[PDB]
Amino acid sequence: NNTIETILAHRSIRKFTAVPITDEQRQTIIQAGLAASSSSMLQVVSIVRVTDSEKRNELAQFAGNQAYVESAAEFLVFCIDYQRHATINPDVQADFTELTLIGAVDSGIMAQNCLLAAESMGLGGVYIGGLRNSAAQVDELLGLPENSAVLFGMCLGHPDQNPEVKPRLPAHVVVHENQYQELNLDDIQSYDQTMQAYYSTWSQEVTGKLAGESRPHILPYLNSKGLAKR
Amino acid sequence: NNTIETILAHRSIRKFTAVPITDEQRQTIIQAGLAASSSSMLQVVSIVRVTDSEKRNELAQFAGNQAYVESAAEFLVFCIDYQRHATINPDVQADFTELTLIGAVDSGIMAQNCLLAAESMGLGGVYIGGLRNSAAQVDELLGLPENSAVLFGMCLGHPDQNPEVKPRLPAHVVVHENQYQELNLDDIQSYDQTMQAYYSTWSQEVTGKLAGESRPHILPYLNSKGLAKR
Ligand SMILES: Cc1cc2nc3c(=O)[nH]c(=O)nc-3n(C[C@@H](O)[C@H](O)[C@H](O)COP(=O)(O)O)c2cc1C
Ligand SMILES: Cc1cc2nc3c(=O)[nH]c(=O)nc-3n(C[C@H](O)[C@H](O)[C@H](O)COP(=O)(O)O)c2cc1C
Repeated sequence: NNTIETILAHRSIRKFTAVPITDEQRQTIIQAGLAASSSSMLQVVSIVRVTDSEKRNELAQFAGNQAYVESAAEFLVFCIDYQRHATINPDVQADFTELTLIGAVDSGIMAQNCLLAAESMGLGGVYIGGLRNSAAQVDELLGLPENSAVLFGMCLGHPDQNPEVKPRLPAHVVVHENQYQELNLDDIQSYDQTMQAYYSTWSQEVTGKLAGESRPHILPYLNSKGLAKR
Repeated sequence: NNTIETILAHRSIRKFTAVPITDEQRQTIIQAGLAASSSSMLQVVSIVRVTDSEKRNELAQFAGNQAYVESAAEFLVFCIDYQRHATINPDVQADFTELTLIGAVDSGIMAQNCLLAAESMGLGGVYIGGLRNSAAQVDELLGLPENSAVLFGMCLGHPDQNPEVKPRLPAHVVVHENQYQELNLDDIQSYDQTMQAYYSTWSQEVTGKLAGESRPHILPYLNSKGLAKR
């Protein structure tokens, strides 16, 4: 069917033309996102649509000079939001890590619906997690209140590049039957050879990134917004 | 188009027939999940397929006595997995909170592709966050190693019910233009009235749950697995 063909044809697009996304298409992308499942129907996700060209230039820099944040037809920022709940009832305890986990999982579900809706219309896109490296600055720029935090952005627009589909680890590595199965390093070596053909190896690149520190300012940032304190 | 029609037609299915999901259908649902975007191509999601009927009964009780976990044709468990990376290179530091946020976001994105693929074939499903009620006991049952943690499960199967689509908060409440906008409590009242017509109000029910403690055992659980320590 068309749904599965769309899911399997995905590739991140990082070059866009200047053709805008119509109001009808944008309203449909947001509705597709809203139709996503929500943990306990809590509805903990907020989207900040950035149209101001000066804020977009600042966001591209805050993302690590990723130019497509400025050139994209639409830039959406996904945020955890327990301020809606806190405004309704001030007795809400939003600082439990469980709530940040729900915020992250639900944001991913919603965002994927938005991206899939866009891709089905012939649009292209890419998630922007780079915003987290300058989290406090992005948070202030968007005026996010207490009980709210930035997670990632999303570029949407008409493609001006056609990259090849990137291979993933095989299903027998990622999927386990009944109990977790120990890793066979021969599968990692085969995947590394598959990635070298597409393009330092994959395993050497990813484990080398994790051998150092991974954005150490993230927990103090979440805590400063009143999230994940216990 | 068909992808958008499938996305908007979603409703959680909690009643299934005894008809199984074929091998061709299951392999497609997994391949759809793998086609999802991955933060820094880290591929930190592991899926545990539970076919053992004795384990299913235990998971149903651990999930807060949710019978559909036992009667579903397929029950997939989504987990954060940095053990594959640690097996390749022991020097990997997997304890930074940033890495748990990547794990949670990436799992949500992957899981949604799996559900959408299933829903497009005429199947139904529901996410099961209830596994977190007894996270440490669910972890021991599935044999998850260090640097790995359970997030949620997913029931999949042929529907034996036809629920009406549940309305969400309007687009103007969830989407903010350029800067975060303050909440107009009239919109929450309008929404509560829309939810009363569908069926204490939505706003009072969700904020009442958040006024209590939300799974306080979660951070210690992640910490016990070597995750979210700093
Ligand atoms: C990660 C996550 C966890 C969920 N866990 C449960 C669960 O344990 N039990 C259940 O019956 N529903 C669960 N749901 C499903 C719903 O509560 C649901 O999405 C919702 O109330 C909105 O209804 P709909 O999906 O039918 O539109 C979960 C949803 C998400 C996104
Ligand atoms: C939450 C998340 C954040 C991401 N952040 C970035 C980013 O900041 N910039 C970028 O160029 N791509 C980013 N990506 C996209 C990928 O690097 C990408 O999904 C990947 O390498 C696999 O390639 P494909 O999506 O083309 O299949 C992100 C993906 C996810 C899931």
